[PDB]
Amino acid sequence: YTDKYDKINLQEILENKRLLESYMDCVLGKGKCTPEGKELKDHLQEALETGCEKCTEAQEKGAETSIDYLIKNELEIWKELTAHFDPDGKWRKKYEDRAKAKGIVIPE
Repeated sequence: YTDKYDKINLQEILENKRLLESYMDCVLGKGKCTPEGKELKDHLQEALETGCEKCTEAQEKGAETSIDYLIKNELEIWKELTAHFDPDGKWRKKYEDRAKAKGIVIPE
């Protein structure tokens, strides 16, 4: 039911920036989405980058998941989150930590 845009979608959307545009109302405020869905996604996609990875269990599991598809497919989107949180690119090393300690294929 809420497999996309609405709610229980994280990775099924994160999988393609076009699908991001689908739950993008949740994240940025654009199209259509559900309030409860927005809350879960906001905290979680936050945990993905410079937000709070070590927050809740939902956020930590979610961070892992979202860090995975974003860095491995949707790199420009990542840069937008970067520009939103730390546009200085300071915590690139925490990104480094997050990605390469979990086993996300990034080059070093």
